[PDB]
This record gives sequence, C-alpha cells and structure tokens, in this order.
Amino acid sequence: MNIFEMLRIDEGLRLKIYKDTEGYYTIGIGHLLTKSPSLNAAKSELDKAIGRNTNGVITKDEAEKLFNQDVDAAVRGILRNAKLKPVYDSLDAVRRAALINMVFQMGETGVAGFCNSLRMLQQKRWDEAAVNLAKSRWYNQTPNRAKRVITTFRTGTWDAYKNL
Ligand SMILES: *SCC1=C(Br)C(C)(C)N(O)C1(C)C
Repeated sequence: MNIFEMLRIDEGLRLKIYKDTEGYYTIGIGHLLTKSPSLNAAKSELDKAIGRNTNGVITKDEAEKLFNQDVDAAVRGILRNAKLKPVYDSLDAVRRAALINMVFQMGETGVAGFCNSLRMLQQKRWDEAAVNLAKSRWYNQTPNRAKRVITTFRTGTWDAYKNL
C-alpha cells in the first residue's frame, strides 16, 4: 500500500463526470471540477484541466494524470501551510499518507482548521487524536472513509485498507 493506492480505494475511478459525496461535479479519481451546480461549467473546467474538448468523458490515462497532479498538489499544500507542515514532518510515512488523504478530500484550509486533532497527532497521542478526529462534519458525512483514515492515524498501519 501507498498514498496512490489508498486514495484510489477511497475515491474510486469514474471516467465520466459524476457528482461526489457533496453533490459536486467530479471526474477520474476524486478530481473535483467545480462546486458550481452547472454541468456546463463543470465541462469547461474539465476541458481546461485536460487541455482538449472532452464533453465530459476522459481516458484512464487522463484520470491518472489528474490524480498525480492532485496528490502532488496536496503534498505541496501541506508543506506550504504553517499549521500542516510541522504535523506532516512529525509523522511516520503511513500517517503522512493519512494526512495527505484528508487534504486531498477536504483541502489545505479545511484540514488546517482541525487544530485540536493536529495537536494530538503532533503529540503522538494516537487514541485521543482518533477520538477527536471523529467529532467532525467530515466523519459524520463520510464515516466509512473517515474510519479508515482514522484507523491509519491510530495505528500507523494499513490495516484498514487490507482486503480492499
Ligand atoms: S489547538 C486549540 C487550542 C488549544 Br488545545 C489551546 C492550547 C488551549 N489553545 O490555546 C488553542 C485554542 C490554540
């Protein structure tokens, strides 16, 4: 397991524009296009992102290209953020993947707002951090995914992604 395989499990792979868990137009491996409710605005975002006139469908290779860009972007957003960088640096490689996963799903700003959780992770109080991470809109709206990410932070293992 690694961050790409982990997010591929959590986000799936769909080659046609679809609505994510929040109702927002998305494509590929969890690539958010727009929060606009207009499908035409989502198709324009897709065409800009891929560099061609797509009308809403992409190839697997194109989905994987956006995914590489999005993982890179989540890591660089962590390292550019004064709240997230020190936490990332303090973690082992498995827990770093969990933090990348959360930033991929909810964005740099969203995760950096989890101050109490981030502090417990920096302190390596893993069970306390896990309890605290579950007290969130995130957990309530995507509980199975959040449980997998939280088990990853609690244990520093990939056990929640095994048999997936
Ligand atoms: S991370 C939120 C905060 C905590 Br736990 C203490 C240390 C009490 N603070 O002063 C805040 C609000 C920064």
